[PDB]
Amino acid sequence: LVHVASVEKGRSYEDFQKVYNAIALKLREDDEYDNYIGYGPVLVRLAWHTSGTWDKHDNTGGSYGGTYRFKKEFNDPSNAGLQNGFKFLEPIHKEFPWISSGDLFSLGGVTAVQEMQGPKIPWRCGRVDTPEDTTPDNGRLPDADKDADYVRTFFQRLNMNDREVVALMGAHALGKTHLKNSGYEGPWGAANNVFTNEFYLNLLNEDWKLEKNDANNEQWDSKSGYMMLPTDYSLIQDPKYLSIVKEYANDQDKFFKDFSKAFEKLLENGITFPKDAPSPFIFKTLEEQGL
Ligand code: HEM
Repeated sequence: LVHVASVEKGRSYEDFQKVYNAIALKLREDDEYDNYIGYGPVLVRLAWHTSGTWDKHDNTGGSYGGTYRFKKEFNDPSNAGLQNGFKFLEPIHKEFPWISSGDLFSLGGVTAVQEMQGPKIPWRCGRVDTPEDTTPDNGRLPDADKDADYVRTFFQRLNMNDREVVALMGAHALGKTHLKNSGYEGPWGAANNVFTNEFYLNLLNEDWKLEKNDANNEQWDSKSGYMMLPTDYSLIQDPKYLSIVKEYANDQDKFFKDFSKAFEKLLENGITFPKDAPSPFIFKTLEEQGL
């Protein structure tokens, strides 16, 4: 099955910049969410989970069809808490009803990363909503209680290599685990709504202890009040991941560049862009626009 990108009729960069801006302005406005973390992190997670169902072997799942809007996928236990992101986007979709659901979910992640001072993420339009029977079954998103070998094998299904995996996981600078959603509790760092390379710094520099949380799951905790999932900590247990963690801990620009490429790729997996499709858009931040 081939999914061909189809530009929303008559739309161009300026239309999508308006959608970006609306998302960005609402991120600014609804600042109190999650003890003043704001909605940036959950929007990044929503873009990832809506994209991360993809299977390279048969082109099922992925961002194209926007299938999170259907109950099988929004009720996936792996997606617990993302309803907050969807609720955020509802008034955006109401105002801009012409954008596809996949375009909105993916654009929400791009907008969040950029507004949180992250790298620019080129973004392409043209995802098309697909019907309810195209919704992927639950169980394609990764488990957190696993090791490096699991992580590496998992991400092969998304056509990601070691460098891409380690770069993508740097998104765990953002937000936190919430016990009621995932069975894990705590933030990965201190700057919970600013996109930086802090995840890698904390992995290497904190003193981590393997503890059980209140849901009876193991997680790595530091005296600073940070946590790492077992899959996060596996990036410093595996010698190939560890070298890349050290690289990104020591080179903010490199992390930004590599993240941007991997995150665009994640959001585009499964989609065929025609030769004459528009080039990727690079949206201006609110700050860049003086807004
Ligand atoms: C082995 C891979 C991964 C595992 C097992 C994993 C697991 C988790 C878990 C358990 C949570 C907490 C959810 C909650 O309790 O609210 C979470 C949150 C989050 N994940 Fe990951 N994740 C992975 C990869 C990624 C990737 C690739 C990205 C994006 C590039 C990402 C972005 C986020 C963000 C931003 C949050 C914070 C959400 C919030 O604060 O509401 N994750 N992840």
